[PDB]
Amino acid sequence: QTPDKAKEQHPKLETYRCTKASGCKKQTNYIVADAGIHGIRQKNGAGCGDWGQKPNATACPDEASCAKNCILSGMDSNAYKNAGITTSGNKLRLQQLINNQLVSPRVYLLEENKKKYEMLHLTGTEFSFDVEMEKLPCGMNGALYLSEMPQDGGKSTSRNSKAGAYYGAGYCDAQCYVTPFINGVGNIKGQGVCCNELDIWEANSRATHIAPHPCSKPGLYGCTGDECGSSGICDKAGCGWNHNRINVTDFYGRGKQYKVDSTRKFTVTSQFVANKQGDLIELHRHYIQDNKVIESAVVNISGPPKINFINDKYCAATGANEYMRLGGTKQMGDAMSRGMVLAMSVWWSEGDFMAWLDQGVAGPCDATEGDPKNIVKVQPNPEVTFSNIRIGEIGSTS
Ligand SMILES: OC[C@H]1O[C@@H](O[C@H]2[C@H](O)[C@@H](O)[C@H](O)O[C@@H]2CO)[C@H](O)[C@@H](O)[C@@H]1O
Ligand SMILES: *[C@@H]1O[C@H](CO)[C@@H](O)[C@H](O)[C@H]1NC(C)=O
Ligand SMILES: *[C@@H]1O[C@H](CO)[C@@H](O)[C@H](O)[C@H]1NC(C)=O
Repeated sequence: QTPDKAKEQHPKLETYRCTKASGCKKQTNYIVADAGIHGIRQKNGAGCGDWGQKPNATACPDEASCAKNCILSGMDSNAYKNAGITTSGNKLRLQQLINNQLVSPRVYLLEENKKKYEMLHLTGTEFSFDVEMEKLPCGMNGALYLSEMPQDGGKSTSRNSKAGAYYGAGYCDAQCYVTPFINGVGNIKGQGVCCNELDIWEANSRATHIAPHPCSKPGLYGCTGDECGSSGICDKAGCGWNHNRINVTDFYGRGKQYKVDSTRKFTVTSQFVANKQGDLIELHRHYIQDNKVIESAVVNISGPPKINFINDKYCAATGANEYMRLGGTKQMGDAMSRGMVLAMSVWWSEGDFMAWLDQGVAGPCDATEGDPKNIVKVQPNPEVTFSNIRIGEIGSTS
């Protein structure tokens, strides 16, 4: 689409870069809402297409027409606030609903210049954030992850691409979903928009999940046919790590009966260990609550190695077949070494209620409380605050 001339007032967010020798140095970054949230419409107010489909065929018979006919409106602070996005110092607050409307924001981290995404190279490094999960019940998903999105939002791929990173263009992930816009241009062919993805944090106050999702194609790839499916180019399922699934049900949850208490602030530290060749080999996780390091628990089911971290042996032993098939941990680390975009979001699912995250073996939720209709009964304003993002040498961010 083509941005209008309305001012874009991206919320500011302080973040830190750290080393064992110098500590953590504060940096200014900006938050940008996804392109879709800005509002992309034709001149008669109609939209340019819905999630899961190609762009409206009348406004977008081709790319140039699509770019001319679909306008993206800039977002002032108010627009951000009404989209459920606000920031304060080093904190980012994401609200699922504002004035009774479903806003469910998805935002990306921008470099201080606002023209490009801050590309994070995590292989061999450490990443820490503080999170407030009390207001996220069964069925909710407060996510902090990385996607190998184009740094300029896809601008360089075409003369018709104008939104750029400045307006949140270029989203992609390992589900290869068909979105109306791809790389800032009309997705005339209806391709699935794929890319390597690292889910560092997918949670609610009842269950937490970690999951690297490798893809055999670097950067953003427009898949066609079977390239988009289960046996295609991206690992949809991922190699997951959820304490409940490896039978350690008292590790995380609401209250005093859990090692990490989801009703109170805590720190999440992730360490991406590389071997001598600089390849990713292991994903480690530990938490900090009440000034105490809480280490992850070792697998408590038979099958997988007795370790408290992700690795190819573990992944293969837990049935992540696509993960292994697409290159496993090393393939994931290559995408991380090339550089990826930090995405943060809040959402729910009318379709499966996030059962894969917090029901049966994944957690303590029944089969219906996670329904969005029930979610609002348990908690009228689901929300999540991610803050104090620190990236740097292993051993120096928390
Ligand atoms: O279901 C749409 C929903 O997706 C969220 O991104 C997912 C990504 O699709 C998936 O591949 C990965 O495994 O987890 C992330 C984070 O949950 C996105 O964050 C939402 O805004 C979006 O509504
Ligand atoms: C596509 O946009 C045109 C307006 O140019 C409108 O007539 C039509 O309803 C839109 N299609 C859909 C499927 O919304
Ligand atoms: C889960 O662990 C408990 C021991 O803490 C044990 O009683 C039970 O059999 C284990 N179940 C599985 C799925 O292995």
